[PDB]
Amino acid sequence: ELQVIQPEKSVSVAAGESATLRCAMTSLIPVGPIMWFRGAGAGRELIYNQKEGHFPRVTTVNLDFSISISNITPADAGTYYCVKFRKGSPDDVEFKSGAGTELSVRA
Ligand SMILES: [Cl-]
Repeated sequence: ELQVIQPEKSVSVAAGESATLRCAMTSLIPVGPIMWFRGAGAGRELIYNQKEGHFPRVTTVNLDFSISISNITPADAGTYYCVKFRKGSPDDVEFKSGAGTELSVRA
């Protein structure tokens, strides 16, 4: 079945630069959205979703789900996960997560 590839375990970024967070899926099946989160708890923060939501700091770089986050500050430090969902009803359901990429900030 599908695997989620986050080739970087960590990215060091100087404050004020952009951060590139890389992700690929190995398959298009099951159909469902790919999202980026900061954190892996229930309280994780949605960082990017393609079809819905407003994410002004995020640009996408199909099996490539890599993103760029503009103007990084120390507050952006954390671990970022690229997560595949399967379509569900009423809600989509998490199918697989990438390993996470830690964003560290050089102040
Ligand atoms: Cl499917």
